[PDB]
Amino acid sequence: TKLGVHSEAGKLRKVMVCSPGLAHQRLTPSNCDELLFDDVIWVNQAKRDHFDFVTKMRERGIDVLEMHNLLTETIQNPEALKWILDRKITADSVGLGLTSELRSWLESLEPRKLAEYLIGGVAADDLPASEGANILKMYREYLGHSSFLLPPLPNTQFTRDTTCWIYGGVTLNPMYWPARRQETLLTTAIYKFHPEFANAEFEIWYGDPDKDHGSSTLEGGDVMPIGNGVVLIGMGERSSRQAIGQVAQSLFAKGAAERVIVAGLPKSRAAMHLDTVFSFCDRDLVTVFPEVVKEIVPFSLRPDPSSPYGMNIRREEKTFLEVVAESLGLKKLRVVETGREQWDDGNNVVCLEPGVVVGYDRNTYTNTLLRKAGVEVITISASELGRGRGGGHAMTCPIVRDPID
Amino acid sequence: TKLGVHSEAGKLRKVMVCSPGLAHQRLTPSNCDELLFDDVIWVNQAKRDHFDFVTKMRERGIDVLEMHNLLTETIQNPEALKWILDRKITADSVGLGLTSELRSWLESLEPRKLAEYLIGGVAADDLPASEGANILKMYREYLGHSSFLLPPLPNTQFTRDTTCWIYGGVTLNPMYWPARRQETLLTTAIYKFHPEFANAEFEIWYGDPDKDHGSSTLEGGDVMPIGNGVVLIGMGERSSRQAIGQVAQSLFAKGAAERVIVAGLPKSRAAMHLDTVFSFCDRDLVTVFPEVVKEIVPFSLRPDPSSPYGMNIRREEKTFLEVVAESLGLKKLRVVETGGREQWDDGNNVVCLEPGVVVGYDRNTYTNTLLRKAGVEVITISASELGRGRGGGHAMTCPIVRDPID
Amino acid sequence: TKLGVHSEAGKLRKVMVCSPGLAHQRLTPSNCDELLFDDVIWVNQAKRDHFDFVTKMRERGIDVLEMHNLLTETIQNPEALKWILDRKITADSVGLGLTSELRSWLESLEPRKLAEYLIGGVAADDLPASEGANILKMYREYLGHSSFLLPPLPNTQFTRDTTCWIYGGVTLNPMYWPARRQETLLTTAIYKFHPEFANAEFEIWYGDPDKDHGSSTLEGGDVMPIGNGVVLIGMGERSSRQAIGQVAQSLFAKGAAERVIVAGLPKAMHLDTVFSFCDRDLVTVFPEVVKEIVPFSLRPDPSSPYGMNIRREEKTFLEVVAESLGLKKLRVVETGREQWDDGNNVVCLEPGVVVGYDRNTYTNTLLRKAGVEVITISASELGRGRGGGHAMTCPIVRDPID
Amino acid sequence: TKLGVHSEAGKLRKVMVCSPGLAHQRLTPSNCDELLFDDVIWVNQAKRDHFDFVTKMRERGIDVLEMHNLLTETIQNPEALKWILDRKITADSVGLGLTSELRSWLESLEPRKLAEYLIGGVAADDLPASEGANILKMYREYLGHSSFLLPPLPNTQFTRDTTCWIYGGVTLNPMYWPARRQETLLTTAIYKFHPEFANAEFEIWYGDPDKDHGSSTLEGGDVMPIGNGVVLIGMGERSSRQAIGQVAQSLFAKGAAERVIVAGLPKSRMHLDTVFSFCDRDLVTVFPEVVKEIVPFSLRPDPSSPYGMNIRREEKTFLEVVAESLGLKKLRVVETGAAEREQWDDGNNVVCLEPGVVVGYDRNTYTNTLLRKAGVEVITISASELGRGRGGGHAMTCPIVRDPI
Ligand SMILES: NC(=[NH2+])NCCC[C@H](N)C(=O)O
Ligand SMILES: NC(=[NH2+])NCCC[C@H](N)C(=O)O
Ligand SMILES: NC(=[NH2+])NCCC[C@H](N)C(=O)O
Ligand SMILES: NC(=[NH2+])NCCC[C@H](N)C(=O)O
Repeated sequence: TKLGVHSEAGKLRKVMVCSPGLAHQRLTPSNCDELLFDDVIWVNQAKRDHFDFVTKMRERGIDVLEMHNLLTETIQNPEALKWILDRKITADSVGLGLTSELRSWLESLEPRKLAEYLIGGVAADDLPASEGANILKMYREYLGHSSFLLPPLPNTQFTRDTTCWIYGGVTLNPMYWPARRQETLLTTAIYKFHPEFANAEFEIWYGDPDKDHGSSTLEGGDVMPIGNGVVLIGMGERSSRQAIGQVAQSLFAKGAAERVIVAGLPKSRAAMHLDTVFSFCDRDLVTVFPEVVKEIVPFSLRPDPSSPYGMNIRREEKTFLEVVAESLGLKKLRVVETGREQWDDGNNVVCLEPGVVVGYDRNTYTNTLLRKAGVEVITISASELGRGRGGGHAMTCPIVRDPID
Repeated sequence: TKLGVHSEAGKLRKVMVCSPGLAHQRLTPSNCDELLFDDVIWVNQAKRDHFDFVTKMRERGIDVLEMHNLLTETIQNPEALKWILDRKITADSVGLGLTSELRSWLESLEPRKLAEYLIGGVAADDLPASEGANILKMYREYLGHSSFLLPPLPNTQFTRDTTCWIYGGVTLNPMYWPARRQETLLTTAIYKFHPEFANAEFEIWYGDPDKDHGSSTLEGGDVMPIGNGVVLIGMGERSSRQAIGQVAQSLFAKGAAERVIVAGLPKSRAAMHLDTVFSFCDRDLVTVFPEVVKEIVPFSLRPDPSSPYGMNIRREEKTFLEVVAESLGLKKLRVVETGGREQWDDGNNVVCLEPGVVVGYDRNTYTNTLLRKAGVEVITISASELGRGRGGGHAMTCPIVRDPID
Repeated sequence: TKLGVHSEAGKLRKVMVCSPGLAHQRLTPSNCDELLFDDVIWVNQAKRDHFDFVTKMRERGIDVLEMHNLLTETIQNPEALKWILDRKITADSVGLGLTSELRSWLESLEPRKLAEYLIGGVAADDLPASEGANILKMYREYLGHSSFLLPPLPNTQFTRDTTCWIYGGVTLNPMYWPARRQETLLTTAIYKFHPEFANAEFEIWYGDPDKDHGSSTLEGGDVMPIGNGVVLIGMGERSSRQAIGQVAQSLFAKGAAERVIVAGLPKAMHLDTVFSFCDRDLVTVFPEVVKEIVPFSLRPDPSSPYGMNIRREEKTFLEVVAESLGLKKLRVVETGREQWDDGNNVVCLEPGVVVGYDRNTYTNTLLRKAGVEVITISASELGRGRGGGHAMTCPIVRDPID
Repeated sequence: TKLGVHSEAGKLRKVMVCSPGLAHQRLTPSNCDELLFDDVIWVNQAKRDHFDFVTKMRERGIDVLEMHNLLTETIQNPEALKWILDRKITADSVGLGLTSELRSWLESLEPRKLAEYLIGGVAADDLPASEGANILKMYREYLGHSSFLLPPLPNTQFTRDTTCWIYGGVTLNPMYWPARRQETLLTTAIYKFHPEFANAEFEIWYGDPDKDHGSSTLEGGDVMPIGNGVVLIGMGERSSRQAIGQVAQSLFAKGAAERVIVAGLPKSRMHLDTVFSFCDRDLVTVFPEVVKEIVPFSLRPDPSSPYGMNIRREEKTFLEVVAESLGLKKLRVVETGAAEREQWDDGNNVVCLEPGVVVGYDRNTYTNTLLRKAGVEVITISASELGRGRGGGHAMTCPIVRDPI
């Protein structure tokens, strides 16, 4: 089947996940926050928890693609490896006194360790001896500077955000935190050169790891192509209006979407994606974080030949849940709120098929409700995986998912 | 003479400054820390204090250029205004639905006002009424998002960092904090089009608003062309090795410097430039914040004709105050310690007008009484407002022409 | 002419203030924050400004009492000194290894100096060489531990908070931040022994520095005896409900008040920071916060086992206040034009006369239009402590109106 | 019955623990920060984990006492109950309007449950409908005010800290953070009225929940009666010199210790047992960066002193000082946190069960691996949930009876 994602709840054919790796081995107490993690994690156990997760879907007939294995196969291709380093290793990222050797040693590496380093990041102490690399070791100890030639990209674990598919099209997103900004290059190389993508039919709606985006930032966790030619997009936090306006315009220009419902998320330095406060568990069933979903102001954005920028905004008077409801042809949306006994946040489950969802073991209360609501809930352990502030939805990137209606 | 800064102590002939303005009237308790200010300031009083500063430099023969002025004149040439708006207003900065509204509006303003808007930023309601401004206005009144089309840039007040002159040439600095990165486009426009620059002779050693630069960040406050063919550059905080390398590489190619003393500064996300902890007051005098300077690891970048990159970095094994001293044929630097004997003192960051004549803040009476006992004449300005901005005289000046010392 | 405050706009006849001093001299980029200052200030300048604030007041016939002076006089009476030192210098505060040398050292000083220290705190370096003092220094030099035997109390500058007068009585307030709790004792001593107070006739409605009040915290800037046997008290930020309820109870039981309008505050800031009187029916306000104030009326009631009734007022805070004073409506000047400005916290010297800061030109001019003579002082240093005229004044005698 | 802890390494015969509970059910993402937790924890899971820890210690002969159980039994004695309530329910803690109600309500509950409320906190909501309680509900409803009459004390989980045995006696700690301060009254009530203590013999070196203490703070995690009349106490973070000085004196006056070794802790934002732990007779785990910065000071008795003590600064690294005081040439050391490591790891805070047997967290594989090579048996437990409270086995245990070596 032609690549493409046509809803949030239909049968999921092909997903991309990224297992914890070397990046997380590089987490430290004094750097985890800047690396967007609540704390260091026990990496080995996290690989086990992630694999079990891979397994629970790769036993449901879903073809789960792992990012390391894809990069790996992708760089085995000489051309493809030339394309990434040419843009990754440079005078402005690595240093003119190191670019040569860093690239040399990396090009020396077996494909699979190379790919491990493109995601995990490279430390001065990982290159062969040179005076260029020894002073770094020195800057870092002596002064407390970073020694990373290439940085650790632990959030690649969150494939939901680096790129997202919108009905047979994908966006290569300009990440908000600089800490996750280098991710797009890699995933972009994959779609560019990997056999699973290269001779495949599909559009690149918006994005370009080569271009500098400034204030336009978009992250997949804020994107949901729900099925009517309608697309939901959260705004004001990770995704900016500059960004949504250009994606919307593209999608309208190719007829990919008929309407985009912008979800205005009240501001907060506490950055949260749409999928963190609102998820789909089935045709007419969603879990939500009430406190945050009742504050959201929806604006419908539709194409407009009678407008210079070819579109028309309009603010929706009812509530987000009300708006999404009609936009799907519903009398209403069944609802499970995530905030008896302890606090719980069971938002961010991912649908595998309508009626089947994968979430975290620890949200027993939100999960029993989901079940009393006819949803089969498969749980995976959030002990380590969840320390990165994301769940099932955040750990998946749908590439092929069937429509619903 | 030619445009060019050849020391830190030599006779100041031409300085650029930027007066507090609209950008500052935009300060609020909730935005001031991201805008790099300690608190809101009384702008009319700031303006007075800044002009007192200008005046005290003007009555000494120094030619004091003020950024708003320069921007305004520059704006008069349609070409300069085209080049700037062409770059400041994109769907990636302002948004597909407000680009035409904004630029057209800005073009309707008289030069000096539009100048004030480019520096001070543009909010939604600053614009004539329209759907665009309104949808923009709601995002803020319902969701609390920023209405700023153009962002205010209050740190333009610190002329020192945005760009800097190293001997006979300038650098267009790619700022550390997002909140200052848009400053560079504005000054570059002046050096390009304004008459005092457009024809003058100087070299542009490093920089370009039109490029990404990525991990390369450089800031004037961390650059000192102390003279004798050397340049001191603080590293680790606002300025990165990725940038310095290129700077040192360019200065050597064109024989503008013979060596660069890279000052390795202890880390602290709490920012902090080299001129805030170390400062020349006189040819052999310097103020210093002990607690950070005696943690500086010195290094020397010298051009090496036989290296793929063309230069060697030897770590010095003497203290920074020793590596500096010796690089000016100096036995030893004389020092005045800052950061407190009666109360705390933050006397670094003064600025030399001529060997033996500095300008600093009135409040640092200790440091000042010592600079004076060490034979310096210290002129003072008020810190009450200009200082809630985290900067001193040095921070508020950008020498364009300062004489050789020797 | 008895002691008491019977309004916020009435003719001020006697006030306590405290100039900046040794405490502020101890400010640093590293402690200022925890000492409740936005930064290190220029002290001598600060002292000149405060002195201007004082002279500007005295020129109006107001009896302005300086805390350092009150204290200095107070400790000239041996019993007073002892009373204070016994409480202040213990093994739990100073350390058993230094209570003797610190005390005998302090008692050797000229009163004035002694007081400067009680208010400014005392460092290990200030002491006469001793081994006790040396390890103290050692803890500082080698590990960054505080070398203060007695901590600096720069917030004494804000006399408004540590104690407050309500219709013929005062409260010794259990302070909220550990950084200001040591203030209460100093002032209690003054009220206890100083001749201006010792023989004066007045009630102590609430408080005791010798008692640990646990969750009961109460700060001056949240209290306002507006008149009509009514009393305003902001709650939820620096003043807790546990403190407020026992304060009301005492007032009602001694007949010193008819009603207590609790001002429920959202989410630190005292009441006089987002609301304050400028004239008989005129106030300054910070819209964003005052519009959210939930008011609760607290009155006497034989029905209740704790003998008090609470009703949540349906109308806004501005109205309830209005009505409580017989006014149909209060005239309001908002503080959120050329720039942002916070001009709340002025202090009235009488009806129509107010002292505030030079910087708040926009609010000062609107106040002038409302017919108020606005005397201004410099905020450049004094305001870095986060407090205006109202915060730096503790009315002792102030007439009512009507 | 001779209670007393005369070592860190010797045979653990009696410890007190405190299982996670109601207190932890009240953790929220907006309140965990100030409750000293890294995040909310899966309480039911955490309970099974604690039980595993508890069972593992019992299966080895150690007498393990559950703080809730002790409280419960203590509560049944009317006197004890009243000794607690009189002190815990006052106009200053609960407010005049609700003191009577709260007390009657509590006094009407089953002991076990009343103990759970005493440790877990009470919410206005938990009281039977009443005008008083509804007012408190509205301060929370309309102003966002805390509605706790009594506060949850989830850190009771860390019995290490609220009290601590030092040879033949114990200290009733005046806690550092106000969030843990109300823990002391409860354990003191236990030690004062519960049959397992009221009759046993032991001294009370220092402490009193009735007193205020001011700047005298002191916590169990900083205290170590290592043996030889020697006691180690970390200074500067949770425990202050004004407290340490009073304790040393009390032990010196009663002849329970010869010397107190104050371990100068570098300035703040952690307890001593968090960067230094005994695993055997001559073996300790160490967190290099902080341990190499500790400045030891020897505090010995002294008649010549008006206050009876004299303290001297030592130039020997902390590790030597402890070695020397234990009569050892030097301590075997295992560094946590430059070997051949795979990731960050923090295996400090293990607790010994007896010489050569320790209980640590399963996640710290590298450290437990070096500990095993040093000849220590390392029983592990899950930190998935327990550890989000910032503490290990040493922190979750309060040795009551531990023989010396
Ligand atoms: N779609 C999501 N909810 N993603 C969660 C991503 C979490 C990751 N640590 C980040 O900061 O990006
Ligand atoms: N060279 C200097 N000292 N510059 C100081 C600039 C201060 C300004 N508020 C900033 O954070 O950028
Ligand atoms: N009534 C007042 N506004 N008092 C202000 C006191 C300011 C002082 N820094 C404090 O934080 O307590
Ligand atoms: N002895 C210890 N290591 N205790 C650790 C205590 C952890 C607890 N969350 C607190 O901050 O109090």
